[PDB]
Amino acid sequence: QIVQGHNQVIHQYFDEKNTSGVLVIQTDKKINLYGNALSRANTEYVPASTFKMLNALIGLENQKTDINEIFKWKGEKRSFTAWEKDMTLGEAMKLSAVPVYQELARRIGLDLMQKEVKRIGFGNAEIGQQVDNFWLVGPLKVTPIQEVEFVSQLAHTQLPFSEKVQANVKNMLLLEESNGYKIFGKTGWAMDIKPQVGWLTGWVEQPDGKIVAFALNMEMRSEMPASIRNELLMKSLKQLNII
Repeated sequence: QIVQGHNQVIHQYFDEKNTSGVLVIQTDKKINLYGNALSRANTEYVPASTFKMLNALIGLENQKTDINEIFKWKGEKRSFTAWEKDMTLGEAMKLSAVPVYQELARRIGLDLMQKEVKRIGFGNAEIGQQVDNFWLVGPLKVTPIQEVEFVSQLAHTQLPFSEKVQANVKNMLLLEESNGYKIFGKTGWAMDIKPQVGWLTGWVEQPDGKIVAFALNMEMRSEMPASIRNELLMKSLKQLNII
C-alpha cells in the first residue's frame, strides 16, 4: 500500500518555504508519503532533467554512446558557463548539461526513444514528435510514485537493461556521502511550464547495504535557489533516520 508516514516535521519544512511539495519514500516493504501536498504523489508532471537517467540508459544500451565518449563543445553560448566545455555523459549528468543529452536524444532518434519509453512504461510513455525536448515541456509526464518505483528498480538492477549499463548510470548519480551513507539521485526543474515543477529522485545506500528510494516533487518559483530541493530532501531524510 501507499500511506502517509509520520511527519508533522516534514510537513512544516515545506510550509516554511511557502510552496506545495511531496516526498515519496520506497523501502523494500512500503511506500510512504510526506510533505504538505500529498496529492502530488499520484499527479503527473513533466520529468524535466530526471529523464536524463532514462536517456542515458537508452543511449548506452543501444550503443549510441559510451561512458568514455567526449562530447565536443562546438563553441556556442550555453545557459551556464560551467557547460561550455568538452565533457562525458557522466560529467553532463552531474551538471545537468542539457545540450549533451539533447545530442544523445537525436542520436537515439524519435522512433527508438518512443519504443524504449513504451517498453519501460515510464509515466504516460508519450514522447510526441520532438525528440530533444519532450521531457522539458511535455508531452511526457510521470507521477512521483512512478519515479520512485523507476529509481528503486535502477538501484536494484531490476530495469530491463544490461546490468553493466545500469551500473554505469548508477555510477553517474552519486550526489553526496555522509558517514558511509551514499545518496544517489538526479535533480530536475521545469522552469518553462506553469506551474514550475522541481524534482529530486534517487536513493540512499545505507552503510549495511540497505536501499531506500525517494522522489521529492515540489512547486518551484523563479526566486528559489536550486539548492532548495536538496535542502528539503536532506533535512527530511535525516528526520526519517534514513541518513
